[PDB]
Amino acid sequence: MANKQDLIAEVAAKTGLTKKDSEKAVNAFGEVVTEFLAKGEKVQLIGFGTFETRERAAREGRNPQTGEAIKIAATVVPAFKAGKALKDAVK
Amino acid sequence: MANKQDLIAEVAAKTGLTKKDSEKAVNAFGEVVTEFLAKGEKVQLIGFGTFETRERAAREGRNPQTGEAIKIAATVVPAFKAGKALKDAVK
Repeated sequence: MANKQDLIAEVAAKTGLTKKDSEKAVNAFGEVVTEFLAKGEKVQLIGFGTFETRERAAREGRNPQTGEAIKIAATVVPAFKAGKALKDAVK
Repeated sequence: MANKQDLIAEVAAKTGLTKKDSEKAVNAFGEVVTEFLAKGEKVQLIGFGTFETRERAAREGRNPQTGEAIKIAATVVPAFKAGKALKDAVK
């Protein structure tokens, strides 16, 4: 499994940027996607995919230990829709 | 909707890197995630989320052209699992 440092070293190798500049850009990528989604804005990235949000419906159930009802409210959640290039690469 | 150029301008603003260097890093980010995923490896990015692949199981389906029952092969698809920080930002 790759971590952020593994991704950073490969970003540096692919671009010619230093590992420290690559790290700044990689962190900023995640931060920018986070901010657009926090503002309720979709982020479409040609050749990769689309980051967006979706409404996860309310759920109701029971605590198996107490028998008490648990109501989980409807919530906005992040979502990613892979583009063609990314789907083709993994299939 | 934000596109890749909108994201690159914000990566430049956040890091102090030129838009040209931000563009190189943003494109390399997507390429590195794609390669890891093409190798069947997961990429965990702390404070953002995890890119991975998942197997969609072989099943019985219907041929839309003939109307007849068919056997649909298992397929590997990309997937993204948002971390806590990203979920908290959008809720």
